[PDB]
Amino acid sequence: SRLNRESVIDAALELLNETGIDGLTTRKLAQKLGIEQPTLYWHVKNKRALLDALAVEILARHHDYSLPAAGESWQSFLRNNAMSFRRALLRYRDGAKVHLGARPDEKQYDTVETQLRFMTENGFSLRDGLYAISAVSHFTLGAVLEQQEHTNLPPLLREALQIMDSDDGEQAFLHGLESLIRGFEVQLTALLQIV
Amino acid sequence: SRLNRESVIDAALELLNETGIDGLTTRKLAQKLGIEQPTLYWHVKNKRALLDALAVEILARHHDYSLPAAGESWQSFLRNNAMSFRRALLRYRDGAKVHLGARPDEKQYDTVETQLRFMTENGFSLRDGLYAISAVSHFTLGAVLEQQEHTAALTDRPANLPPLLREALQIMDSDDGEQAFLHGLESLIRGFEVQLTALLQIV
Ligand SMILES: Cc1c2c(c(O)c3c(O)cccc13)C(=O)[C@]1(O)C(=O)C(C(N)=O)=C(O)[C@@H](N(C)C)[C@@H]1C2
Ligand SMILES: Cc1c2c(c(O)c3c(O)cccc13)C(=O)[C@]1(O)C(=O)C(C(N)=O)=C(O)[C@@H](N(C)C)[C@@H]1C2
Ligand SMILES: [Cl-]
Ligand SMILES: [Cl-]
Ligand SMILES: [Cl-]
Ligand SMILES: [Cl-]
Ligand SMILES: [Cl-]
Ligand SMILES: [Cl-]
Ligand SMILES: [Cl-]
Ligand SMILES: [Cl-]
Ligand SMILES: [Cl-]
Ligand SMILES: [Cl-]
Ligand SMILES: [Cl-]
Ligand SMILES: [Mg+2]
Ligand SMILES: [Mg+2]
Repeated sequence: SRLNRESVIDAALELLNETGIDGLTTRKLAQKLGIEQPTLYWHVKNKRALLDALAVEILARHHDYSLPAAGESWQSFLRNNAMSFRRALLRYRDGAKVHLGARPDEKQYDTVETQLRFMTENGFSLRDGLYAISAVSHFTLGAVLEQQEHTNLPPLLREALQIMDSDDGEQAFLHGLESLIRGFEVQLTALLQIV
Repeated sequence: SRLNRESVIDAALELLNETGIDGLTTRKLAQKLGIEQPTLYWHVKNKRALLDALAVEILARHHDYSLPAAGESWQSFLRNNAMSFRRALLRYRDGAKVHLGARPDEKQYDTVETQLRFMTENGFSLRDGLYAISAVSHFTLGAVLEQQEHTAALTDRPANLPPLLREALQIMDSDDGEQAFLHGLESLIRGFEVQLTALLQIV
């Protein structure tokens, strides 16, 4: 079939959903595309290059709250950004593991720069804005990964696992997300006061 | 060599450090131990069973702050517990990935039950106590996984930059992620406290 970048990514994402990250291979990608491996090699040099690209394209296609709305608070931005990031990570099997494989791509520079600058324009030092942003990202990746890799008992644990199965993990995520945001606000608002 | 449980695990952890999780195999374990594959199979059925066991043993051996001290605040417990969990996950190559491959095994049940009961004995409902312990777990595992997968990716290929990102990467690379971790940990804890203290008040 067609092997422009867009069609290769389409096929890879389809395969990802079928196999998972570990079972995804360039050999199986070649098969899905109806092509010989050396043909695929001209387009995709190895699994790592493939995964680097998927990490970028999954956000490009499906993470629609990368940027704050005009006039939006930093609190509401981190919240909306985290929900959107989570949704994008959940969209494909082992999506969180696909993301972890890499740091911001050149295609993502402008976006992540704007995110960092936005936090600084709302009172954070670059360092404290970064720590906020990284905490949200790491909490969210953790919440998603635990979901994805889960794809006699004592009483509380029993009922915990009962609770922690009630939904897909969204409840514990949203609650933790609020705790995180409020903790950041307490820090920022204290200035030089002992807090 | 010796193939009691403790010895198989010792050799597997040693191998994990050598190869990382993707590169660890039962074939390579057999070689390390000086035995044939069907011999190893009697002891260890497959890679998954092996990893299950590693995930448990890594915590058993190296996660020293599983339980609160007598009289300890819930805040201080979560702090000390997270620091310990992080250290244990960082101790072996791809440790967080090894951990993620499972939920509490029987041998852990009682530790985690004691953790949940302790939160409830300090004013949390089971639900809110669990959300707290979970958020700590998720934040910590995410932070370690990013650090470890970043290490792995670098040995496959090298890593222009806008100024804040540059500065942010220089800041992130200045240690192993510990500063960012400890700062985010305090934010999370204080957020839990604010929520707990509110009771039924709008907050
Ligand atoms: C600022 C930053 C970010 C990310 C990141 O990995 C990163 C890093 O690895 C080193 C230094 C800085 C950053 C994100 O992954 C990302 O997920 C992302 O790419 C991203 C994006 N592309 O829109 C985000 O939404 C951000 N958000 C989850 C807080 C976060 C931003
Ligand atoms: C409560 C709980 C925990 C964990 C966990 O995986 C889990 C789950 O998968 C479902 C429901 C509840 C839990 C932990 O992994 C663990 O890391 C853990 O086993 C653990 C331990 N065994 O000591 C911890 O220290 C805990 N801490 C990091 C918050 C956390 C506790
Ligand atoms: Cl083509
Ligand atoms: Cl294209
Ligand atoms: Cl595309
Ligand atoms: Cl491959
Ligand atoms: Cl707003
Ligand atoms: Cl939606
Ligand atoms: Cl023996
Ligand atoms: Cl033994
Ligand atoms: Cl042992
Ligand atoms: Cl194997
Ligand atoms: Cl204390
Ligand atoms: Mg990232
Ligand atoms: Mg766990």
